[PDB]
Amino acid sequence: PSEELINMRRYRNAARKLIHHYSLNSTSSTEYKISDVVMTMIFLLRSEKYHSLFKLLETTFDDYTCRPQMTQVQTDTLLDAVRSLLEMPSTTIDLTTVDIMRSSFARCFNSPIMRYAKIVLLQNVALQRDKRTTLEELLIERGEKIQMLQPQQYINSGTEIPFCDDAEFLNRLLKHIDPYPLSRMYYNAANTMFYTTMENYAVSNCKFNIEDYNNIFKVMENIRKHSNK
Amino acid sequence: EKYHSLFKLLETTFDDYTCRPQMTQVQTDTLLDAVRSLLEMPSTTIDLTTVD
Repeated sequence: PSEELINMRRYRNAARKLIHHYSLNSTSSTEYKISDVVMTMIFLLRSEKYHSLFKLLETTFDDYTCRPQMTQVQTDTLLDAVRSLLEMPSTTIDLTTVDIMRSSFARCFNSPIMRYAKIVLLQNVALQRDKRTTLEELLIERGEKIQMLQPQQYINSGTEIPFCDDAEFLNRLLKHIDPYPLSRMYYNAANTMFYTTMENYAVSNCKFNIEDYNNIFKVMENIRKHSNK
Repeated sequence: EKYHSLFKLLETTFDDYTCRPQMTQVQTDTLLDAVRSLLEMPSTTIDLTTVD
């Protein structure tokens, strides 16, 4: 009968939803209530566990994007409890994801802004450097060591091609495949690749992710032009 | 010796933009006191933000 008498299940599901969004960047959703952010925080604070994370998360409120200090052992227990409470299958959820989320929260309250916000703050400050370099230097630096590195395998590389011909089998496959609205289902996959395109770096990250990535899709219209001579 | 906790706290940030830890009531108060005690110019309101 205390105020804690709550849909803890609802609050859990919504906390997990929020984390799943902002951290894993999982998939399209409509995660557009400031309201239940509070429900999430209180769901945290109904334990000194997870409040342990909140100890760090509080530092958002001073809003300066200072690079967080590590106390190594406790940060390790932090990572532990993080993945645990997230109940994820230990998908290598690491310090980089952690600080990404930290910066997410260090971007949220930043808004005193209640009007609808079209603001995809793709950027992150905390890239362990004073300021962003170009990519060209890395095009030097990785290429060099790559040329230093030596092949991990041989290919026999003679004439080989595989094929199969069990037409009935293949049709059985087709039928099993039939239901899926792949049309829908794969756009999110493409978005996955997109996310990965910038997740690739927390390291002087590319600014011009935008318009050449868009040009890739313009290549479809280029294909239509090639069809139309 | 008097000022050493303060002193080392100032020293901390030889590396850029590290998060200086939070301090207890007592710590902050002795800090402000010692600040005034070295810079005994109470003509102005010695203040936290001065530290930042």
